[PDB]
Amino acid sequence: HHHHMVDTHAHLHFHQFDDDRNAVISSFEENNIEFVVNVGVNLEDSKKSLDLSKTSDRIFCSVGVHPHDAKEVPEDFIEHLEKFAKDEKVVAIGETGLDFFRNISPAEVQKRVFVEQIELAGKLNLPLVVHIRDAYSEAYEILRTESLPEKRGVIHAFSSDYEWAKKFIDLGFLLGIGGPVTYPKNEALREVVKRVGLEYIVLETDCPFLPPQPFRGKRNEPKYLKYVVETISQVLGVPEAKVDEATTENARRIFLEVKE
Repeated sequence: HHHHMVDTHAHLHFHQFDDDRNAVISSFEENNIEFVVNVGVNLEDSKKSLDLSKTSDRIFCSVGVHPHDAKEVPEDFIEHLEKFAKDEKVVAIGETGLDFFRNISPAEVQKRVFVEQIELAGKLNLPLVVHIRDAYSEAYEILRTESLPEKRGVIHAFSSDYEWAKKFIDLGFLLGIGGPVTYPKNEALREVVKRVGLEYIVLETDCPFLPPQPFRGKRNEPKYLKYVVETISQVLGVPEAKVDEATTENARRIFLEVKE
């Protein structure tokens, strides 16, 4: 009966939460946040994410190396992520993917690091938390190329059009919709959400990044997810309860269901 929301992409361990992380986390229940998937961006950061997830029953963890950090991976980075994943709190592999917009790391280096994490997720049968920036065609080619985990995962902060959305949904991924869906300028994204529907989306804040409209210029956090749901419900012409139920069920199935 409850209107619960799930944040599938948070970075609560980042320094922007140093002064009030405890308060933010302890208020999840009051704010209708059922659980959050806290994501790491490199080996050191993933360790901090895991340590934090172990302090709350409502925080699960994703470990990985972001494409920006691809040129920095140690030779045994996959073994190190695999060691983290021994912890039951780890429910996914990521952030991992390609970012050809910033290109902090060379494209071929990003591709190999991404491929290696996709292979690890397949091995552990863990869903992937994928980051794609101006590289949808390239990421698509890579993902369809190999043996993906049963529960493929989520293409977080999905930023392409309907055609690409359909291609990924058909591959078995769900799409992460966050703060930007509320931006007056993002007419395109809203149209995508309208075409795709609730069966293929999960909510996310990507906190502290990309706050929803009423809070531009402010640190983003899980409780602001309500504005994302509000917009989605308005664009789809359905009750907020419908958006919450569907996205939460989607998130529960992907991240919390016991996997072989």
